[PDB]
Amino acid sequence: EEDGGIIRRIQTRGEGYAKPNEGAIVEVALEGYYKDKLFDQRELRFEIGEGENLDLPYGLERAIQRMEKGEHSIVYLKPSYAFGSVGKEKFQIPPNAELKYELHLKSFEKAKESWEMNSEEKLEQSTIVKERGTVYFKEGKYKQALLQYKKIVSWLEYESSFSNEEAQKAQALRLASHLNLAMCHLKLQAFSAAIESCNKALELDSNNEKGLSRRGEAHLAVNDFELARADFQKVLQLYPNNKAAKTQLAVCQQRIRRQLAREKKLYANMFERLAEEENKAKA
Amino acid sequence: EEDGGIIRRIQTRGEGYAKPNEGAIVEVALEGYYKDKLFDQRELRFEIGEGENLDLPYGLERAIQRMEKGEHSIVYLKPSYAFGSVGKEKFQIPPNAELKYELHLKSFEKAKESWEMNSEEKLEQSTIVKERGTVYFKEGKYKQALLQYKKIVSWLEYESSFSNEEAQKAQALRLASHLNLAMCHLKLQAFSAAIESCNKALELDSNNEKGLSRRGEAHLAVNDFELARADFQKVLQLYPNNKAAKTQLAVCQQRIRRQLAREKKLYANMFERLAEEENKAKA
Amino acid sequence: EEDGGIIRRIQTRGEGYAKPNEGAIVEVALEGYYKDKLFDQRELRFEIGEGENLDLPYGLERAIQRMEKGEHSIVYLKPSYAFGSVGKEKFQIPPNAELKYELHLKSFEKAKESWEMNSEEKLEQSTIVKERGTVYFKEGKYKQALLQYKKIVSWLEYESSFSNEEAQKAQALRLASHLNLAMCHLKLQAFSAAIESCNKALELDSNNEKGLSRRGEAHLAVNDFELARADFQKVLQLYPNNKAAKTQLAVCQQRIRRQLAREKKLYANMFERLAEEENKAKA
Amino acid sequence: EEDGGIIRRIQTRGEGYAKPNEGAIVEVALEGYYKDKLFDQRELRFEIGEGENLDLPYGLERAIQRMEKGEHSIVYLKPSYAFGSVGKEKFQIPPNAELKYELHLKSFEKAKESWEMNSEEKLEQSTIVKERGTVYFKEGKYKQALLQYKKIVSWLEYESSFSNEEAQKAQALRLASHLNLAMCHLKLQAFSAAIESCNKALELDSNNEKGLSRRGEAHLAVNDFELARADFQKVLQLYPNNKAAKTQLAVCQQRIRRQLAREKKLYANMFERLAEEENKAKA
Amino acid sequence: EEDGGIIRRIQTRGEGYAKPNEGAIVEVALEGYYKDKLFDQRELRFEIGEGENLDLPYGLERAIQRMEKGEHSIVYLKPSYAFGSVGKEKFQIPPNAELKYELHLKSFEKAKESWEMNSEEKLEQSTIVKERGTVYFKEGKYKQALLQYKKIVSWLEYESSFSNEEAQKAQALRLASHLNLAMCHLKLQAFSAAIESCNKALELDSNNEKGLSRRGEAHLAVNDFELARADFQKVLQLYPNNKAAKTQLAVCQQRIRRQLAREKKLYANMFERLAEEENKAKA
Amino acid sequence: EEDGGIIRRIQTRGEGYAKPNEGAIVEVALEGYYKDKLFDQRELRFEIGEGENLDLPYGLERAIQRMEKGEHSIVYLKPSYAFGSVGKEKFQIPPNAELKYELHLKSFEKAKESWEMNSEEKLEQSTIVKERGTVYFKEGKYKQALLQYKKIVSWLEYESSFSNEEAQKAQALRLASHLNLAMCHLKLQAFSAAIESCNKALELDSNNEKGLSRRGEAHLAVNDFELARADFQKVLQLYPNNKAAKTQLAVCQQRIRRQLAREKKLYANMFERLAEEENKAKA
Repeated sequence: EEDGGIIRRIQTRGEGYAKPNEGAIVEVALEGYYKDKLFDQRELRFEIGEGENLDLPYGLERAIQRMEKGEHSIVYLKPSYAFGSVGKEKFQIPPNAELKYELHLKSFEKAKESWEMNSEEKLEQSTIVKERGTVYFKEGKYKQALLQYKKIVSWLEYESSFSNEEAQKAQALRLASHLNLAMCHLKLQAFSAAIESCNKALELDSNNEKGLSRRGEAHLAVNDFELARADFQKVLQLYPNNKAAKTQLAVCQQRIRRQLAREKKLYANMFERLAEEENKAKA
Repeated sequence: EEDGGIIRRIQTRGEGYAKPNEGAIVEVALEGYYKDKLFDQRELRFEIGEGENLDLPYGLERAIQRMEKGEHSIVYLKPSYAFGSVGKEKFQIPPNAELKYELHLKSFEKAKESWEMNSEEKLEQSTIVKERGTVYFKEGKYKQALLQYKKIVSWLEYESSFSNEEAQKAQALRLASHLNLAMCHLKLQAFSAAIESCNKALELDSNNEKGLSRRGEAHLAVNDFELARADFQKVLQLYPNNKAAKTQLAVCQQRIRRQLAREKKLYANMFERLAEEENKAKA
Repeated sequence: EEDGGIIRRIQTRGEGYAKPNEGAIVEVALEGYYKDKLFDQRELRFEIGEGENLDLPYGLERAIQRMEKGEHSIVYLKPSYAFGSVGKEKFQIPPNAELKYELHLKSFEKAKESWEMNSEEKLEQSTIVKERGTVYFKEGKYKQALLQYKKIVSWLEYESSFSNEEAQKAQALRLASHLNLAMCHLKLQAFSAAIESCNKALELDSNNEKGLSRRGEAHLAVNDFELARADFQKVLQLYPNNKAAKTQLAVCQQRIRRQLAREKKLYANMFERLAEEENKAKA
Repeated sequence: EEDGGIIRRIQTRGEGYAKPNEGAIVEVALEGYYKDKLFDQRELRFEIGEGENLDLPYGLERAIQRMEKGEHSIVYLKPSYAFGSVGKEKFQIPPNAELKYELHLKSFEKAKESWEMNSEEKLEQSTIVKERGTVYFKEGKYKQALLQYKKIVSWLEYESSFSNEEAQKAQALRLASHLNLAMCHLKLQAFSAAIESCNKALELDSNNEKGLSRRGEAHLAVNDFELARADFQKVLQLYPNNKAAKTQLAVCQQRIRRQLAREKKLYANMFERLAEEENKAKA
Repeated sequence: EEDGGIIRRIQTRGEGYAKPNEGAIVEVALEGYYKDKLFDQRELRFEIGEGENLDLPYGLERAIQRMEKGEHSIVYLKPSYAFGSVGKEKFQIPPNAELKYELHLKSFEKAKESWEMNSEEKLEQSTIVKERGTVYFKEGKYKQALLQYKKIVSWLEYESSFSNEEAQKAQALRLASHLNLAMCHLKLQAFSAAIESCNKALELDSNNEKGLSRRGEAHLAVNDFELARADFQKVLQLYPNNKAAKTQLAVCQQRIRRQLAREKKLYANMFERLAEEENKAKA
Repeated sequence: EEDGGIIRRIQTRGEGYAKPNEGAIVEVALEGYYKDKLFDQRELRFEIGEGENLDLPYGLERAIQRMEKGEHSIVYLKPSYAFGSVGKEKFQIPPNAELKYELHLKSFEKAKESWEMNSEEKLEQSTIVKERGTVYFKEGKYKQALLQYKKIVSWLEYESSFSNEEAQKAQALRLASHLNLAMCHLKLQAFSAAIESCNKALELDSNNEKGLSRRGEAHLAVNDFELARADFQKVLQLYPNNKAAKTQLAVCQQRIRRQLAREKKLYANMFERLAEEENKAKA
């Protein structure tokens, strides 16, 4: 299967049937060695699936998904399932490195899986995760915030057995999830992605001040002024007392103003230089 | 190209050094020859870009884009520039064939490049091609309808010199262009395209009655019932007396029901097969 | 490996224990069958390796090579060795088809191979082959001519044990062979290959009137006015009395002259357009 | 999903919950039209998954899997889900052709699916299918025989809850399935594949006369004499009174005998020709 | 290559025009320099092909294959010929680096090419390298064990001039070669390789006690319990008092049990979630 | 699109409304940061496009180009524009890394571009650049020399409005430029590129002593004895007093002489072996 990439020797079995699943919050006590020299060691409460943002190899989170409460194990990770080709510089680990870890799974809470969730449970796990996400947002842990928000959109997609009331709630969570994902992507300077989320949001509320402004901000951030000017221009029509727009629109006009002056002289010079070659062409 | 694919032999020089551009309305008289046998003789008038829908190899189109008014001429085409991998059965023409055309460029008329038009011209012209859309669609020439609408969306893409009132109209055009493409893709049974197109429309009007309907139609067509349901539901909780929504909603509501029975029964059985092993697995 | 692609049922015994090789000249009588239907009956003698230009499926030549003199055989070709992808129209053989040929290997003369020939022999054979090359060239069998000229370049490549007058004799040959190859490409309108074969001629004699001209016709053929003018300017300085040169040199001078008038006007216009937008941008 | 490739209009609904699944034996009454001209029409009892060997497009078998007893429907198949790029020559259908069919599902029997099969049911459905397969074999319908035998191997792979008695039965079915698959592949002149099946068989009974001989036959069929001589040579040791082996071994010796005589003269001539270049190399 | 990757500068000419071939035992004294700093100094003796296991770039190996006895010399290596994409951390060497080696080819000894040996030599030598296998394995140098055994399987692959008695021994060698590779792959945790290797062995001895055991081990390692079970079962129903089989069989028997509980419970739940929808799906 | 790859925080304003272009000569003071750590502090003036040869990350040059004179800025580069894949060892910048540069654009002179220069100018600039080329060549900055010579070939390519003495002047330039480019490749041991640059010289003067020699050194460099002998034979017939020629011509004569003695013996042996097997094959 993974052909011995994640090799694990169990030191002290863990009484319990339970094992963590993706999304499970876990309490671990880990020790990381690169050629028996320690390079990682700490007790952390993290969510399976976010380890990459806490400098955990993913073979390690994979290995945690096969442990039991209180268990003590040693995990052997080939370079592929470790920090592979990049290594981790803050841990002096270089490209293509095998790793050994001594983790000890203290406790955990499996995460409810999409299908286990009845209709109103989804409107609930979703609101929970939105908050979890905003929290991450405010701490500046933007990448970790994306994992929470994305969850919402997914969960509330196919599920349609909605009471028309529940429907609206689900629709608002989706609009909220998207506008929030755009904020993240903007903070990560992932503009092309900020526009996608904006568009998705807008497909929900085509007049959304937030979606419009952010999309407009993302275009501008990428120097796509014409499209940028289009969104702030719309934000104004819809929402005149809008500080950012009025200002951002200005920026767009100035740059677009310059842009034309450049281009114009360009054609002028190309024109003239062209006429030149032409006359000489009169042998 | 740039390797003897379409070679043209002038039988009578032109007069205007003016050459048709993509999307231009040319008027031509032609003759097609496969292994020197006549297979197509016609005097027609078409827009450069729809030749493939009028049984014209795009080689012939590429060539035509190089002639000048009143220019009689002859074109030689190599497989990948004529028909190629498939040939033309209505013309009895084997794959990879090579052809000779005796085309005469009677008259024509280039087509505003886009930067060639100001705000006004752009809205003027988009309204006009919007119209052409109408007919190609009325007559069942859907692919041809697509080239027209796509034109609209293209022309009003970066241009934002608009003036709020104008911008309001360009908005409506883009919206009407996206809703029609959805119609053509649907009649063409390009259900994903219909969906993308509906999405671009809804992003311009999250409440559109057609946008949601045609997207619901698209989902129902390709069997994604849980989704087609969501669109119809939202359609009726916005437009109560909406004829089609109510009916098809039933369809979705019905199909999903059956599906549930199948799945539950299925799960019921998988369970018992498993219990069966559970049992014999003792001894 | 062929994996049963070519299957041969020997009907009558051959003799000699010898077999045709790549390039052998064979005399064979054959008949092609598709679903027990006769679709090709002939008696011809050709060179192993030119069969394609004769409507003889790739596989069949690979079979004749495994046949003895006086042998009568039935060969079965899996589609991929028949006419494979897209068959053969003149025989009405459709795409992905199996064929049955009945052929009789009458006579043949195996062919000397690069390693068997000493230095005198390569120069001897290189001239024979060149003869064949030219015959075919006059019968219009261009691809078959290419088949021959190409042999010269190869056979004379790595060979270096020459003795001056031989080094010369050979250079004369490579040169003659690159130039003819150029004539062939120009006739089959394979312009890039023609340009290429010309450069390999000029590497051996950079003032070669024919080499410069032909690369001039090809550059000029694919509308590379600039580059062609250069060759035709050079051909004339070295050979002032070259008519085609003066002519062709005139055509470029003209097409280049019109091309520019066309471009100058383009910029004149984008300029004006850019200016009028500069005023719409003072509102 | 398949994006409208298989479009079906139901003419007369079919009372019944049931629908066919792959492997289901069906009774159909079909009519095939290429541009409203009939090209296929017949009533057949066939097994879903074998249609390709009865000239049925696979979009058609796909469409049958969504019908109900007695139902009458029309099925629209785009060229992709029809006879695509090859077309069907016996039906005059050319590459890239859409198709319309008027089939009528008279009756069917869903096929038990692997997981429904308890342990001894698998030893049963397997023996049934082996016979079904041999039958096909004898009629010369080799490709259709492969589908049945392959079923066995698959079914009896992971299932291991075998009573040690059942085990042997399952192992014999597997050995039987493999040696049978080799016969097919040999008859289809799919030698590379005949060896795979042989090897698999041999991994079950390393002394198998049948597996050895066929593998030996497949090597020989591909001119891999050394390996061929190895297997008949083994068959003899194991089973001396073996007609084929003794004879086939002979063939191998003769060809291998010739092969060496050829090669040897080759090196002799290469040697001598080499010495030649050498002496001359004494300037 | 064939583009300045490994350039060698002779510091002292050789004496024998004899050059080491792959698999040859060379004896060398070398010095490695990265940006002119010494990082590796050693006088060792190794077999051309295992250099990568002795921290030698294969550039250096390729180069060494070109020298002659007693030849002092210097080699320049370009990234993709030195270490390259990963570098050498034990030598502190960044990716893409370039190196300079001052190697001296003291002595060596080519290695029988294969066609260079008759039946006897082949069995003599294979027994010998079989032995070398033994040691590299005893010392934990598994990769190095692999090159040895692979050699055996290679040498006795097409050679069948054997004489039944000999052929019996070559059989045993191939069998022992495949069972050892299974051992090395397993200690290397290349479980698929271990399985292929076991399969090649069983095809030579369908009853092998190790073959089945090591394959069972391989399956159990990568968690395919239903299969590891089958091998152990068959192992004990052939070798009753087989220590390991009995135990691990238990393991498989246990793990599969748990798995069943999980699946059944899982199915149990999926069922009820479905019934839940079934219900609310009414109103 | 870059999508936020290059992010610049302008600290102090510039002036002039002008910006450096590809090939501009700039004066800038910079400092490179990685995790707030200083890893590069300098004050240099270089040509936009040679930055790589100076340890200036690709992205940074693309930034300087967006800077004004006298401007002070902070630029943020996403890993893919930093040193990206595999970083930079001398700065200890590890694979996949983000960098922060603080640079001050002091002065610069934009660069004339192919279209701005009339015929006299290209010949003027082609000489300036060639000068730069040669300086760098003497300082050993080979890659930087390549950067320059290459400009000549390009700039002089499509230009054809020359007036004989100009056509000549230019040919002298292209020739000088192909030959120097050859010297550079030989120094960077990029032999295939050297051979290539030589052919482009000989196309313009097929008796060029330097061109023939250098292609001789390269052919000889990669062990193409045959081909190199040819060039060294020719260089000598045209220039009897060429020492390196006579020398090199001797080396090939020798390496070729030994190569053959080596090959002859090979065949002698395979011959004997093939004979001894012919006797084992009489049993």
